[PDB]
Amino acid sequence: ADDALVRLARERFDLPDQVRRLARPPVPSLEPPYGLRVAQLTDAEMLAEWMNRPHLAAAWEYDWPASRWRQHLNAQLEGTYSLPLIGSWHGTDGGYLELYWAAKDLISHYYDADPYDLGLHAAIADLSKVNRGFGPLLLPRIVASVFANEPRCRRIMFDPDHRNTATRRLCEWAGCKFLGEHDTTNRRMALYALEAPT
Repeated sequence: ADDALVRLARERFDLPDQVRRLARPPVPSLEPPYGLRVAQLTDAEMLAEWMNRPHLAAAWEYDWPASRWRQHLNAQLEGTYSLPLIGSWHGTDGGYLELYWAAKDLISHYYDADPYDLGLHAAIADLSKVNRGFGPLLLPRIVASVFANEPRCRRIMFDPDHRNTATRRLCEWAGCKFLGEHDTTNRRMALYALEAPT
């Protein structure tokens, strides 16, 4: 039972040749004092702790034991679908993200996805900096980086819980195109698309 390979619930396998052929999503970059790096299986303990916190346990529902987060991380790292990232500033890790190919994800069943569509999940470990509007500040840079790395990507997908008004409003103020509420495997979400700059 030495950490067997688990199956990511949201991963789609009935992919077209163009999509299946896609390598793992590029690692975006943030200029100092901010940094982004690929997560490591050793980040499991830290992430499990982060995700078991009030604000994240309710929004991600991924409040599992280190062992499990280890499996989630490994499953992503071993494929070419989702890329887990750690965000830092001033030598400290304070954020977790997931940059994944939308065409290889569950959300591609609720809208016509372009082959290079990218999705982005993100969380701030500091319950504090959340109430500070830290995310709204960094997100724009991250998105720009993401778009920069993949000139082919026509949009970045956001899928907050339909009840997450705070996040939905952010999507709205940013100019995202609303793509409806959809009942999915385990929850009802509000799908938003941030079109790449023209």
